Amino acid sequence: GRKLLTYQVKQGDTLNSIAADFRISTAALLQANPSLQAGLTAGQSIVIPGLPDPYTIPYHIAVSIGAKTLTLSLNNRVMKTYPIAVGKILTQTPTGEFYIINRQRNPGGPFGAYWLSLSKQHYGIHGTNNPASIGKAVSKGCIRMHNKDVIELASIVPNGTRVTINRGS
Repeated sequence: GRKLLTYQVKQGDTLNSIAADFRISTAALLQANPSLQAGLTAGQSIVIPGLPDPYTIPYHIAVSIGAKTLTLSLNNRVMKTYPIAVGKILTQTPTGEFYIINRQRNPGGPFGAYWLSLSKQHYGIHGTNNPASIGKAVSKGCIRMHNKDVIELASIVPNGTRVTINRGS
């Protein structure tokens, strides 16, 4: 067996939402969790195929809303911290504990040499071509970084790494 990343359902989650959120297939999420098709359960752990275990990962990321920052730690111990951007969509969760689902290396467009996808659709870490929006709070746009920084995380941390969206202070 493989060490994969789990999800704990909230009351009224959707199979196809989580397959949109983790950029997976509901057919694969049903493949990993035959219970989902039948119905959903709040607090039900459902796994994400293709996405490994965050607790095998040596790094941890802390996203501070109140600061607009991204902390790259190693074994909980901070290595670095990169500036990032937060849209009003992240402001919703005061705990925002999430996980990098997978990555998209240089798309080509302004998406900041990379698009590292998060466990929630709008919760996502990517680069930009307008760096002066970095460190800032934006209307909706998801957590933007700088190109060399979004490529850092992309080379340093693997998928499954936990990105903690904290309102902070």
